[PDB]
Amino acid sequence: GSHMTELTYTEEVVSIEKLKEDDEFKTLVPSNNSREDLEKSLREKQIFPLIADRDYVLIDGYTRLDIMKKLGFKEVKILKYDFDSQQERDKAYELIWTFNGVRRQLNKNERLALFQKIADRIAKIQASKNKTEQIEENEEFVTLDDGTTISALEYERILKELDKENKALSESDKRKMAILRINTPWLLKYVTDQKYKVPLDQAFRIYTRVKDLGILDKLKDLAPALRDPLITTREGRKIILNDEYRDLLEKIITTERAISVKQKEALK
Repeated sequence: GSHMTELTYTEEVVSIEKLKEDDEFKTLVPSNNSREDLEKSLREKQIFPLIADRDYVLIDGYTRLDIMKKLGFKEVKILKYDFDSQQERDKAYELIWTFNGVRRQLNKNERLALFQKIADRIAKIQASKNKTEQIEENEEFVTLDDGTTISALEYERILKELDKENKALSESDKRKMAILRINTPWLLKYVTDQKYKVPLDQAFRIYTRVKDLGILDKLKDLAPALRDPLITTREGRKIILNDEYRDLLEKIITTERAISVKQKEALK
């Protein structure tokens, strides 16, 4: 079901030139702006130690590392975990989530984007175990790029174990997220996307909606020029949501010049 040995770590001070990098760990963390503002503390205050593993591979803090390596620092506070990040990725991933998932300097949509990346990696490493050895939630499935298959219920069971205390996401949010990830990935991409960052809750409203009209695939099989703005902006979003624009909704099943009729009439 779910085995989970306890993580052990020793705190030590290591040479700033000892830590080895792992591309997958450095990319994970979505690039933000805290790289800039953090300098105002690294210049005027080390406080939070890095997070490395047994072979001294860096797991969390690649940014903070880079800055200090340019600030003369020769020593670096790190947390040393007793596991092989290479032979056991899952543990490392869960660490990356631990120290970043609750980090308030990250948007809700920046958390979700990360939460999904991790959830995917984890589901993959897990799927290998099954190969080496309420209802609708288990009816629907999805196939990851590595051939790994999983359903909404199995996937939701994976989110909860990464956030048992809901200290990152609510409960319904995990449900709304597991459903969107398995049933309609293309739609969740708008949610976990820096460019649109459409509210998860709003994407689930569009979900139930287009489903209650029986045009899910029609919406999905649209071109971006049409689908994008329809979901991206409020205007278009209201079409699919407000009965009053139903007639218009099929007329497009544009967008802009439809949105045009959505503004020129908002005068009254």
